[PDB]
Amino acid sequence: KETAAAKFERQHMDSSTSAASSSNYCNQMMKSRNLTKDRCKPVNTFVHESLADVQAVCSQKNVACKNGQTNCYQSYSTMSITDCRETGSSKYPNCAYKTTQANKHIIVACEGNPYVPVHFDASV
Ligand SMILES: [Cl-]
Ligand SMILES: [Cl-]
Ligand SMILES: [Cl-]
Ligand code: NA
Repeated sequence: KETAAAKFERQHMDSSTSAASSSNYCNQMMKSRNLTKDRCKPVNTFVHESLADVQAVCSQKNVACKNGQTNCYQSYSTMSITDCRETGSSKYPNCAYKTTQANKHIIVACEGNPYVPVHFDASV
């Protein structure tokens, strides 16, 4: 039974690479983080920064989340991210993703003690 903070780490952290360098990055990572078990997760973002740097965003700019909650934070600096989105020809169990690498600010929702990211809201 996964904690919220651990689920965020599993779904969104990839510190082992600086950037996606291949069109198959999302296919490989969505499978290896178990995001294609039972269903293809339609959209998921991976962040290529240290866990510490992502946790620090919870002390940066406080903004609204898309759902109206006020525990979201926008990173002051841009970060290396990869957006993974299912293509039109994706169909479980053969999930297929488009990989889009970018450098953008991240917006995360933070909760708990320690106060850490639990939800990825958006990138800008
Ligand atoms: Cl897992
Ligand atoms: Cl996401
Ligand atoms: Cl402010
Ligand atoms: Na948690």
